[PDB]
Amino acid sequence: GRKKRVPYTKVQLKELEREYATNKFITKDKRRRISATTNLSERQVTIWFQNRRVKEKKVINKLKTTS
DNA sequence: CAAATAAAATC
DNA sequence: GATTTTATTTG
Repeated sequence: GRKKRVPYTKVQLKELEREYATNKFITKDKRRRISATTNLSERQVTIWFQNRRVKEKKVINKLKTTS
């Protein structure tokens, strides 16, 4: 546990981290691959990529134990 | 495309 | 209420 709000599909996040770790961002042909697998509309696939950038920032902020 | 705060949702 | 995780957002 140890979490607040719930996320979407673990498969989506997993593949998101996968492609993200490959470089940072990918082409439309690659995003479409993820979209077809997550049943997304392509557009939101690119949004989640940007969201991943703030995700890591949140982790670094938590790794402080100042509260 | 990128950094992200709002914002909802769980606690 | 606090944290966390996405959508709306402008550069």
